[PDB]
Amino acid sequence: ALFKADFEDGNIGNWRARGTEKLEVVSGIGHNSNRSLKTSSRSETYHGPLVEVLPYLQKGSTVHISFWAMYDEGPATQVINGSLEKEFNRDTANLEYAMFASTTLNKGQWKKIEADIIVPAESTGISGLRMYAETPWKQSSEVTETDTIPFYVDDVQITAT
Ligand SMILES: OC[C@H]1O[C@@H](O[C@H]2[C@H](O)[C@@H](O)[C@H](O)O[C@@H]2CO)[C@H](O)[C@@H](O)[C@@H]1O
Ligand SMILES: [Ca+2]
Repeated sequence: ALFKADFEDGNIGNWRARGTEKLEVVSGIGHNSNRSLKTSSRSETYHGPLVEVLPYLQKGSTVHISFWAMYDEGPATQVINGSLEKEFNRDTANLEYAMFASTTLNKGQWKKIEADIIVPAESTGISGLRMYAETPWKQSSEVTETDTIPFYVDDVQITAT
């Protein structure tokens, strides 16, 4: 594996919020394990746990990203997306965002979200590439409670192809 996070050491590492939401490594909740990363206090669909992965990866390569997700409150089902945040030429004012995978989860059950992704080449000037999880986009005025449910992620992995 190029990158692995199972949270079993209880460390947040380099995982971060995207806005005003709360990240916590919790104990007693996990995918076949005792620990996982909970994201709560979400008030936008795009709030979710994020980590910078570009340093783990070769520019120009194709890699396989997977993670497990779960939520246990609110609707019977809900879509979780796996997405990328990209920065070019250290321009923090013009980030790009792309979804790489999406699954419909059932309340209370862990499910795997995965895809191949392309790491842009050096000659793009790519300077950040961060994986994150989120719910499907909605404008702030249309956002409802079901959209902003807390959720867990675990067993994050990036593999060579
Ligand atoms: O709708 C496009 C895109 O928005 C991304 O969220 C941005 C938000 O649009 C921006 O105004 C705010 O200041 O920062 C956040 C990111 O933390 C969102 O991440 C994408 O899922 C969405 O496709
Ligand atoms: Ca775990």
